[PDB]
Amino acid sequence: SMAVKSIKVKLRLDDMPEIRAGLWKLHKEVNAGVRYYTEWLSLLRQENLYRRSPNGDGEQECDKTAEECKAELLERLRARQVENGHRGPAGSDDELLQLARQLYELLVPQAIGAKGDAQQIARKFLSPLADKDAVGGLGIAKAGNKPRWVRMREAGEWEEEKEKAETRKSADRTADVLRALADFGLKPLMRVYTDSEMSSVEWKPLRKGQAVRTWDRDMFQQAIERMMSWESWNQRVGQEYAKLVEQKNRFEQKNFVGQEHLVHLVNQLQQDMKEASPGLESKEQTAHYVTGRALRGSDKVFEKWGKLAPDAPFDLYDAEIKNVQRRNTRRFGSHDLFAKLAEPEYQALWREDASFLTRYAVYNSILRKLNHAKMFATFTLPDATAHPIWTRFDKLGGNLHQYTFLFNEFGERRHAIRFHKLLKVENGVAREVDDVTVPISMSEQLDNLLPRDPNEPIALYFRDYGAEQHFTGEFGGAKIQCRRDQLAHMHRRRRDVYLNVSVRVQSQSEARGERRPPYAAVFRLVGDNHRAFVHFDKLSDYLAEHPDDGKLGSEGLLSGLRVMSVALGLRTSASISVFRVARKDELKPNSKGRVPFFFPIKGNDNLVAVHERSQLLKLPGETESKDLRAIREERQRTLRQLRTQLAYLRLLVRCGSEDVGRRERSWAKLIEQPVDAANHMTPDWREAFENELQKLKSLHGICSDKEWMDAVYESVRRVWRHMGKQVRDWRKDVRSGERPKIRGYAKDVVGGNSIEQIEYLERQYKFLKSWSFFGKVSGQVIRAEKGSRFAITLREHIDHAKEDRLKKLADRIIMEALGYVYALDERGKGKWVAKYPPCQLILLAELSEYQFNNDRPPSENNQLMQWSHRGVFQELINQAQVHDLLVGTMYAAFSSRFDARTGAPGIRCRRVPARCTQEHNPEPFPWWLNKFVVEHTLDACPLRADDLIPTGEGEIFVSPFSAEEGDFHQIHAALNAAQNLQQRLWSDFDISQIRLRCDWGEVDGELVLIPRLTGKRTADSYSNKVFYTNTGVTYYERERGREKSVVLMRDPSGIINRGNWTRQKEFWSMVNQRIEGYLVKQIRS
RNA sequence: GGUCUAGAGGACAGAAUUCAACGGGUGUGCCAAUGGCCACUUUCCAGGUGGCAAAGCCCGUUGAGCUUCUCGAAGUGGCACCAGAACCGGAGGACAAAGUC
DNA sequence: GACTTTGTCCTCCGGTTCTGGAACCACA
DNA sequence: TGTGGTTCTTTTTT
Repeated sequence: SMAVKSIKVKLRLDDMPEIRAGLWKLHKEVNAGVRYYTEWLSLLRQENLYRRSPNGDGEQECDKTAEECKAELLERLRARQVENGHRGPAGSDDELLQLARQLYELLVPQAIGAKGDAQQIARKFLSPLADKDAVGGLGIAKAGNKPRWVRMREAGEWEEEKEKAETRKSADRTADVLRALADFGLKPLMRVYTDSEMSSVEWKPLRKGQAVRTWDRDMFQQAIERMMSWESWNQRVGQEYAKLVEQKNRFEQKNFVGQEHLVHLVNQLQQDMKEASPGLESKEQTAHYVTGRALRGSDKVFEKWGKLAPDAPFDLYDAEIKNVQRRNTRRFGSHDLFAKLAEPEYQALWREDASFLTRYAVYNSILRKLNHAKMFATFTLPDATAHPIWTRFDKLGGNLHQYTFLFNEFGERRHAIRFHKLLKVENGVAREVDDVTVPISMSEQLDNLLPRDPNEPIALYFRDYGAEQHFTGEFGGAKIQCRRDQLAHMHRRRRDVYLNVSVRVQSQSEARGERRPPYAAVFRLVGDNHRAFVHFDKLSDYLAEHPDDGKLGSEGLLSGLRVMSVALGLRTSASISVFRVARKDELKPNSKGRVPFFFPIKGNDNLVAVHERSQLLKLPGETESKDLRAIREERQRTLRQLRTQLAYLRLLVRCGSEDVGRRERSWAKLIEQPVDAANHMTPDWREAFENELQKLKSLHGICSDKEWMDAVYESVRRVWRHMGKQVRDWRKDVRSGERPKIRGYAKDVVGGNSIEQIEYLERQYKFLKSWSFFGKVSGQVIRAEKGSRFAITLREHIDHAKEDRLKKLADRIIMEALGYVYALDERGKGKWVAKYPPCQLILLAELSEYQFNNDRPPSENNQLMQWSHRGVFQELINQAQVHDLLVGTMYAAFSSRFDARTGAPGIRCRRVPARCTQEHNPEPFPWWLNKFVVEHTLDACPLRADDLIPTGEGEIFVSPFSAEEGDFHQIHAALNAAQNLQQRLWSDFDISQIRLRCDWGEVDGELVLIPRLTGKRTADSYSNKVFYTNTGVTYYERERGREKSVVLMRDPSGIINRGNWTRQKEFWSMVNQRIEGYLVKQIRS
């Protein structure tokens, strides 16, 4: 309910090693304490425990079975009765096992599916289960916090709340489980860890009537927490495994009931390629099964196959596959699958049902995910070094061992932390101490914390560049952490120790005693994706209650109503456009009296959404210039050289194969062509590679196999030893190299926080992995070992690079929504200034369904992981909680393919750079300009500067503006998608207004398209309607309500096909003809 | 100024363009930002493992030298930061064979 | 550079379920 | 504002 933030602080422990060894001893103690109580809970659970399987990661093994638990649990229970000196009844083995099971389901209610408070369960049971003289859990104790109804009865009156105490105390088996534990001699069930033989720490002597320390209560709660979440996963894994078995069986008899003979044929196919595969021997059950990845683009190949003869030769079937792949190499599947599907014995899989193979691929994916799906969540005990938990410290006033944050205890910015209880180690003995003050290393992050109240040293202020007034906050719990790498080590050194302090920060809305900000009642955020919906009823009165008064920054959140839409991307990290709700009684702007761009708002006819500003929120490094383009090519020069050199080394290794017909085919590829017509290799290594080739040419055929193969391997060593020194010097210049480094703030940097610079790092890791695992023997597989790490320092930099990009992206989006802009003065050299009124809502694109999938090509999944938009979406919700900013998503289908201003569909285009048209020193054409010149054969046509090139993926969106041939409307593709989200907000957009899915059928005697009713909006408009045709392309609605489905598209601007309902294929070709068809013809003249 | 609207910090093309003394400090990182030497990893490369060492790093002041202003002054650092444990998934990466633009 | 099938290792992105208290009364 | 036991709770990207 309140924004929590963690500021990790480092302890200066150089001058006091006895406390450093005490903090490390305390860490092993708490980890041992939690492990003791968690192990106890596992025995009370008396069910199977599963661990990670060694000798092969994937499946899981049974670490401890149920009988192993009950036997070990009874061994503890019987021994405890002896220790307690029980003279009464000892109870049957079945009685004790059931009693222990009853207690476990009270300790971890999630075992049976209930909810549980880890705080209160640990407080309620630790003493009654380990204190010899405990009276808690029963109804005897008079102490404790007063019930709800007592607080009501004294002030705030009661009747129903006193009832709820009894009727809940009725269903509380705690009192009886405790008395049953008492009658069996198990009154102390477990031991107090600090007061047992397990800890060698000389703890402070126990007070009278004390048996549990604050350290034990910390250990017990953290044992309940991990045991709760794990049980919640045991239930979740078993549930999701059950729905998988139901999915497998609900599918066979719901998709291909009458298509049983095709199922037997694809099974023959999947074992056909299984035997005839030259790859490694299969081991998986679903090996060589038909997957959706292998069928990528099968729709294009099948339609082109239907126009053929079943007895026709292969080459006309195969060359029709090559044409589909050439259309886009990225979105194509397996050539061998389509090659075997063209064989006449297998043609029935795609001839009868052209959608059966994709249907059966889904069945195979359910098969594979079921063979790997786990049935139980693995169980791992905490460990001081392997799976560490951290010693918590309550804030000042808390119930655990507390701490104070001492502002400026030793200097201007020299802060300190006083642990009221701690451990100290002097000459090997651990001793509990009181009131240890520990200074903190300098942290510029701590400069955002100011003390608020001297009498309450928990209070603080919180600074922020996007808040004119500082927030009020409180210190919270803290935890003592060490690094993970300094953890598995021991050595004999005096290991950095950190305190992770939790800071609770109160937002300006929360400071006014309001559950939600006043503008939250205007925007309905639904679901985990925060799908935004506008309450059009209420915004007519909100503007009356919250008029725009010009207050900037965080001070203007309660005045006006503004929404900022954000279009995330790779080239530009974010593209924004701000709109303002205002009456249509407006005027002309300050620049040159141009009627401002606005959108109509549904419901209110007096109010519109006026566009305020649009901006490209480029993170540093996402710019481009002549010198920047040169440096980025030079920074990867020697890398791209070594990458192509290694590729030819492998071609040389294959020549030493033991397979005649492999080395011969490999030796052919080496001598048939010149070595490096593209000049991608280095000069000297290529001269060495040419010396070896001409040496083997004077031996090929002349010599014998075991004498030619011996020379090929010896030649590999020289070239490998040679290129080895090259890789050595390249890395030397990478780490120690002296490259120019920016000082101060500066725009137009080489990499910065861009995707390219992270991939520049990723490219180095990918090559080094390919260089170390390079094999000198042809045919051998070289993988990493079962516990190895590779390029540890480089990998951590790559992750830190993405982590820094992610946080700076979210802050940039947030600082812009609030109306702050980082501007330069050169007398101040950069400072955040409030320039605009803030936006109350950040509208993103609904991209939760844009996930990594095996159906997507690996290059597309890779970009999705470099992008990681869902990570950006979660970091936005994190940083926005303090500023009272709402973040929501908008349905984003076709957001980049339709005009935001006009509504007409369009195509993403690029413009020809002037580097390729200048007569003085022109630069070569890029990849996209080549693919376009080739498709339409424009080799002899002179391109001009800023010529539009329709590529389907550029940064310039182009749409037909009217029926005039050549009349276009051009705008930034990202900003066009951002404004499209805004247009869809104020109009309550639904996809049924532009696209519809239908199926054929009879209604009034004729064949018509019956639209699929998806969502209440589609049912509200098209349930009672149906679509007819006279030509099969353009459909018209009626009023009465093949085998594949038909998707109809619609131009809301009426420019393309008069805005009638058009079949999807021909619709986008009309879009293509009116844009691409025009641009090609004007170029040809 | 050319191209394109959203008329904005507008967007595409274009043209244009740092030592050492002393003192203090080194939370997590990034910005061209991936530390150095030795030894081992059988071999020389990569990668890993260990050891060693001095610092390398900012900040402040004082000098120099650079690089722009006016008829000597200024400028030689900026940025972001909500975490913890366990778990279940999703997918990349590398190697070998084979087949493909 | 882009694409597929076979296995096996290191890594990364996404999401889940717990969490990072509050307060009363006898103490001696 | 002590502690320690106790109760507190119902398509999109490029």
